[PDB]
Amino acid sequence: KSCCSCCPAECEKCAKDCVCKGGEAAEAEAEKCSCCQ
Ligand SMILES: [Cd+2]
Ligand SMILES: [Cd+2]
Ligand SMILES: [Cd+2]
Ligand SMILES: [Cd+2]
Repeated sequence: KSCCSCCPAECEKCAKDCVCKGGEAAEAEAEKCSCCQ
């Protein structure tokens, strides 16, 4: 069970809280996040 579609279900950054409240892309479908890279 995860809390997003850009990180695994064992991410450390997303352990305390989903820190993926970013992404300024309307026509750039990415398969990863910077905050957690
Ligand atoms: Cd994520
Ligand atoms: Cd993460
Ligand atoms: Cd998350
Ligand atoms: Cd992230």
